[PDB]
Amino acid sequence: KIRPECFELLRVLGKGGYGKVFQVRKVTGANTGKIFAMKVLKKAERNILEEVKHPFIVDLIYAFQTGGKLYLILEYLSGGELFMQLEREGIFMEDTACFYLAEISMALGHLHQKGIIYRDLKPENIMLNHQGHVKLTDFGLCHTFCGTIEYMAPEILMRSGHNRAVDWWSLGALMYDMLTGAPPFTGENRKKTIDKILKCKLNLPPYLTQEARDLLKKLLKRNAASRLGAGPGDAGEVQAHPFFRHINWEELLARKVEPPFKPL
Ligand SMILES: [Mn+2]
Repeated sequence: KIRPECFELLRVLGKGGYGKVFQVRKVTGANTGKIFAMKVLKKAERNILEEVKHPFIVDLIYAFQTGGKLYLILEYLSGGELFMQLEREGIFMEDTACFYLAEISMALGHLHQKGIIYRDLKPENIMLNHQGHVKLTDFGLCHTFCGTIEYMAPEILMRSGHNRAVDWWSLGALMYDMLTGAPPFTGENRKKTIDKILKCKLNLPPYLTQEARDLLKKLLKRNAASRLGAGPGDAGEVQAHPFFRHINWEELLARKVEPPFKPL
């Protein structure tokens, strides 16, 4: 019943992996006129999206294959890349960063509960819904060195086996990027960047609060097993940190906390 011609294309939202993502309008059904995003993959990701149900992870609405293509219909996230906020702000105040990192952490917990690893928390991959809340959305295939590797754990870069700990590293890299204006370890070229990540000689800016510095130091560690969040408490361990002292969690999850930016 549901099929590719139930939607008209409005614009291209992005290429990536081996697919296109369109903003579309549904023209049939009760949801006639309702707006969505549609990822078209030219014949995994669908399984992850089917399994998840979290306020901070994107909703899969319809999925189907017809012809060669595989079609995933996802909620439209008019809020945009979190990346665009950071780009305009230059550097987030810790209040701002804390909000986003707090929501991302609950999403990360949910995924790890399902045995899912996100690998790469680059801010271009974090989307915002219309209210300005966090949505993890891209669980596609793209392949490790194809894009930027600056938010990835060293044990991912030198393929030596890894688990959910890589995600807490990436949270720290992102946090560093939010607070300083660039990711922790940047080379002049590719090879020099990689080496800098492996050596993991962390440079804490003197201006960050003690809480902000201590969380960064516990997240960005070469030894995966000893990262905050690498332990059995996973996201709870991280959410416990005094950097997240003002975070009413039950309300954050309920999306009753107001985001630092309303894309509007
Ligand atoms: Mn690739």
